[PDB]
Amino acid sequence: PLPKPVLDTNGKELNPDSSYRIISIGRGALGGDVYLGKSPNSDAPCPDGVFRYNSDVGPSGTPVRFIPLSTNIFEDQLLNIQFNIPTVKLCVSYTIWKVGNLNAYFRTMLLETGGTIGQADNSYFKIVKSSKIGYNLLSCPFTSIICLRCPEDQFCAKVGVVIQNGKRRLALVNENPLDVLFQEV
Amino acid sequence: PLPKPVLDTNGKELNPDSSYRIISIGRGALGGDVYLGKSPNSDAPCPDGVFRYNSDVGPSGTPVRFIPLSTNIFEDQLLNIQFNIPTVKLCVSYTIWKVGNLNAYFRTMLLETGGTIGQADNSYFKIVKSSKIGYNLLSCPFTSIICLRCPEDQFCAKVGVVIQNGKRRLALVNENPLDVLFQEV
Repeated sequence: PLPKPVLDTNGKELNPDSSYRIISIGRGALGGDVYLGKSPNSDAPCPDGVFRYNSDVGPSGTPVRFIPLSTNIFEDQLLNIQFNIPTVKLCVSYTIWKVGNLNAYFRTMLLETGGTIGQADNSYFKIVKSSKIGYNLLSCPFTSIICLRCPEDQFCAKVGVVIQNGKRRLALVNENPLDVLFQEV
Repeated sequence: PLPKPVLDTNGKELNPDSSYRIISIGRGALGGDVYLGKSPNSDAPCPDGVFRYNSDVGPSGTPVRFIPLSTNIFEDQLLNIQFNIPTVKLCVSYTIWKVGNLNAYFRTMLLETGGTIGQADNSYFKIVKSSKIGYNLLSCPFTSIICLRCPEDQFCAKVGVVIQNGKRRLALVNENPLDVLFQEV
């Protein structure tokens, strides 16, 4: 059993030195790239929400970069995700992806920025092959806590979308994971 | 396979109509009952921390009551826990047990009050037989989220103690679960 690499839209394995737009399998109105947006009800001084657009006919996504434990980006392995964009002095800390506190209204955790690299908190994700088409993102929060009899004592969950203030907000879901591709820039 | 009931210190199955002190297997200085205390750094207007005393030679614990989905309190089944004590008008809401947000310093979630009954949030626990002596409490937060390939798609973890401001604070742990007994009142 050897670790499978993750590929971009062009077949080339994923570079930790490269940046990628996270684009959806879905087309037109069922499409829209992942981007960094302002959560309607956040008190953060920076944009701290991970959203996707409502249609793929408009702005492109905010590019990201992946940070493996390793030197290689493989499927089903813990990694960090980080928006790769210039930022005001104030907001330089709000680019690393993480999963937030339990949101009672949505009954799940939402994806936000303000995470940290290489630490056993809420900032670890995985890339895996989707059951339908393409790739899924997984969130594995609480790597510091033993999940009893779970795969490698580890709580993991699929990443999807909820609608928050009429925008597509990425969040942990049970069904309809966001099927995505990675388009190098 | 039939569901096993949980017993008090006297053998009698646990009543939802009764109250119990949660007492430790450990004796003297390795002992101390669970109680409702004030978290040093909480902004709650009420006491909202689940602690245990430093020694069993002192005050007794704060009594609790258990609220099964069922009508019966069995091992390995989701239930709510609630301190059974009179309260000021202001604090009547802070008696139901729940697990808090991820605490970065302790790298785990701490046990607090302010939970809710019969809802798929952070307020569900389990009673199970300890691996060493007696019973363990389990926290199963996020019952609304599918834990991938986990026992019944469910993240659960053992309840132990961290030391916070020199007090024993109950919290999710990996080793040394708090071994407890239930002493009816």
